[PDB]
Amino acid sequence: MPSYKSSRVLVRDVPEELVDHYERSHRVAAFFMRLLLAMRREPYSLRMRDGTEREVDLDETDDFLRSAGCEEPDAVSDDLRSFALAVLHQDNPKKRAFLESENCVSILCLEKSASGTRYYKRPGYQLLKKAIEEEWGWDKFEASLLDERTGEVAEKFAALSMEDWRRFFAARDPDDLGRELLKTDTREGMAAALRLRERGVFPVSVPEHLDLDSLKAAMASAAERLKSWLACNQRAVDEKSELRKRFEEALDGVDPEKYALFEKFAAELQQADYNVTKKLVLAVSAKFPATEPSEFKRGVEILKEDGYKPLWEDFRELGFVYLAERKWERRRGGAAVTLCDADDSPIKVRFGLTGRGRKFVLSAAGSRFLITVKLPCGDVGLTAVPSRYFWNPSVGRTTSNSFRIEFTKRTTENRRYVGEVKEIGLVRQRGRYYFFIDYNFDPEEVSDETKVGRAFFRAPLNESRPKPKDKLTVMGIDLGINPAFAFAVCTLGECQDGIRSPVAKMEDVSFDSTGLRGGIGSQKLHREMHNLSDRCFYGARYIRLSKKLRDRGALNDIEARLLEEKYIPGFRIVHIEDADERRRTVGRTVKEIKQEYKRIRHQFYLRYHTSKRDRTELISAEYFRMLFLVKNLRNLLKSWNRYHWTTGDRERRGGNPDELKSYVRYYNNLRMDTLKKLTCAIVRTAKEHGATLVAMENIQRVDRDDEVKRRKENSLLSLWAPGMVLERVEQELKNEGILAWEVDPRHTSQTSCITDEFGYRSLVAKDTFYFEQDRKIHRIDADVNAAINIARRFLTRYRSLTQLWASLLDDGRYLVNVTRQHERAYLELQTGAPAATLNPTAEASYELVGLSPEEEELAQTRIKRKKREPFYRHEGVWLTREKHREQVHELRNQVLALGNAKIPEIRT
RNA sequence: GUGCUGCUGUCUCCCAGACGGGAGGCAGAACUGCACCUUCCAAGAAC
DNA sequence: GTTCTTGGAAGCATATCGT
DNA sequence: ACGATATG
Repeated sequence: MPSYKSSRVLVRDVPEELVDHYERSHRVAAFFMRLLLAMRREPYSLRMRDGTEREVDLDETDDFLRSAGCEEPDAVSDDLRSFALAVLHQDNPKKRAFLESENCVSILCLEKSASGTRYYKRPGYQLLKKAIEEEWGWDKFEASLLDERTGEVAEKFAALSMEDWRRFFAARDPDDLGRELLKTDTREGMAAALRLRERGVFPVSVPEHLDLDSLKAAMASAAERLKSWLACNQRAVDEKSELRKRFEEALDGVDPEKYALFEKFAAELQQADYNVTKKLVLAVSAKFPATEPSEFKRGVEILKEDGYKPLWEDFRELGFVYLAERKWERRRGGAAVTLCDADDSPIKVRFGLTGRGRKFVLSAAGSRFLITVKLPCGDVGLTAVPSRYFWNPSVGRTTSNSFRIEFTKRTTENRRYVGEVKEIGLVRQRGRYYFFIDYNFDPEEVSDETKVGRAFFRAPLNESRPKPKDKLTVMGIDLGINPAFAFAVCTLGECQDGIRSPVAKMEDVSFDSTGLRGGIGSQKLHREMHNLSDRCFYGARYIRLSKKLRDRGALNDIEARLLEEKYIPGFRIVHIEDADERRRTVGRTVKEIKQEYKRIRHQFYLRYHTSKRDRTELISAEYFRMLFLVKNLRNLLKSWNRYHWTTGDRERRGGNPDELKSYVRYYNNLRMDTLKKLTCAIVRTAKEHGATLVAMENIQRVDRDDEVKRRKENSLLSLWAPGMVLERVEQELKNEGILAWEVDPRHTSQTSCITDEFGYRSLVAKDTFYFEQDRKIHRIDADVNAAINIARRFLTRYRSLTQLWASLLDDGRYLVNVTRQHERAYLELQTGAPAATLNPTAEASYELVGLSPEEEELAQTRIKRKKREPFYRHEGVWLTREKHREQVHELRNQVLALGNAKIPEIRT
């Protein structure tokens, strides 16, 4: 719930006393992870050190329960299951037995304990009893418990019988009803545990002994890991049940006898050494009496008509059902249990100030942290190697059982930070010892005016919400690849000069400051990153074709043309007809590609290590191009290592577990660095301008009508999942006190921000956008225009809609489908009714007319005629896709005829 | 401290199979640059 | 060639009896 | 006051 940040410090050597504690803690943690799973009478799977999944059947779990101390782990199965469910938090969140999963150690791993007998905190009972006993009227208590409540806690404390509870209170400050409540409000888990102790199963035998705090830390880590495993396993079971449902759905749609005949066909085809796959099913479904390509003749041309004529017309759906069944039969039935290991899957050996783990004293001196750990054996003083994250630390103890640290995070700026440390954690990574300083952090307050403004601006026009009522500063973002970031900021109360934009129910605002960020830092390096990436992309295809050339002599016609038209030119090579020589030429080409990759990578490293340092930028397009080059080189190398797959199209999965490990590592690390630097740039631009509210492009959805952001080689979606990017930028803008919203990008890249009409984005000068103003042709930067459009959409609350879907009623009219509340708001404001239809006009356009609610059913009577259709807005009329592009093409032919010289430029 | 992140020399293990590729270790030289919540986890996709 | 929108586990509070 | 369980 709180805010968190962390970094690791390096402890050079740790005495043998702390080493032994680390290993014994890991041992006990593994023991608990094993014991909780065992307590469940449910088989599971383990990921062993070498990757092979064992299946621990009930035998090994029963033997483990026996070794742990249980004399007969057969009849006590149900109580153990209840306890396991309780400790892993699979119980009622209100009646939860163990709010923290480490509260169970004392009842389990100790001889003398009082769990389940103490009652001083169970409900508010004791506190309320003493409070009323502190000279407060019982009528007030009864009222506040019965009728003054609407959702308060007092309602949920009252598990007792009121007609008898209000008879107990006659006695002064009693505890008899307290014991009654203790034995009445039994939580199932703790009752099961008490039954187990009385039975004689508990105080189980632990591994190498430790004090209670170490046991609590081990239990916490084990419980965390097992709860993650349970969540993953539940999702796995859900997906497999969904697959079974899909199999049932597919099977219900065919004749079972025909499905059995198709099963016979598939079995015989497999006996013919052909495994059933979507590709061959589709190939066979093309034309049964015809001849399939050479890739399928061996398996098809000997079985296609051998008694399987009856299912020729149904082969398609029958193959679909067979594929569904064979997918369900092979998808994982569960998720394997990764298990704790001091060197293979370390846990955090944790130290806390309130019982969880053993205490520690965090100290600083001479620019380095001095950690002190109160191990049972004694006291251990460690010196941490200086860190530039926590530079020049200072630390003092607060009166809240916490340490307050003030430090400098080294950057261009050297801002001081302040956070609180309450838990510290050990870990052994690549042999060395580290401490995870997880520390708390309080961001900026975020003013109430900002929240009012956000609620106002994100709402549709048909929802009344209070006005911003303040001089907010809103800024837009347009995320991209080449220009990673473009912005435009307005002050919401001033229109001194610049591009103007309406604001909902306020004066007009001006985008005084607009800019471009990112872009090409160096031209040559970007061009070479682009070329070398293209070679790898096409090289893998050349390898794929060469392999099946060597296997089957000649390609099919179309795939052969692709080799000459696309692959050979784009993967510089002289195509040798000989099969043997193709290996050696391909290897030589891969050698050249690796040398070029090394050169480019070195130049990219000289960013910060040449006198040109000062002219580099926090983020440049090279980051994004370098990610694509790495991604494509991974594919090319993976194809080359797989060249000798003689079978040509048969699977040999498994093999090397590392392979291109260095390239995957580099890809992930460079992605992380790029995302971090990008978000730093956005946040710093926002702060420099005071943008307390930030409108953002919603990359989750792609505008199909755009030509730049739609393709694979230019999309951010190809490097990250869209959710991972905006969430990171959203979070730290918040941490700096800036609230941000996501706006739909539909037609923002191809609609004017001065005018409201469509235009042209150049296919050659990709960074320019053309439109018409005063019937003169002007141009602007295609990315600042997108930012202004996003901000304008945020500010006007989506007043102007550029696209509308419709369906063709047979009358010759189109009915508008409304599903987003912005559509309803627009259709209401422009016409006056919730729904409307587009009526043709003689000038080859359709006009909105609006409908009364009654005729909606009449329109629905015919709406089923056709599919959804797109319609686009121009100069106050609406026109169709085939004619929308015509108007854009007219502007295209006009611009190429006019030239850049006669075109004025808008400022940016 | 973790990355961005490399170079020279040099040793070792794998897949080729005589064209090449892929895990790692060790010793040097060049630069004092830019960022930094981590941990635990199994656009690609349909026809 | 023509279109569409991965989630989970964690990173401590305070109360009370006895010296 | 502070320490050792105990459990929101």
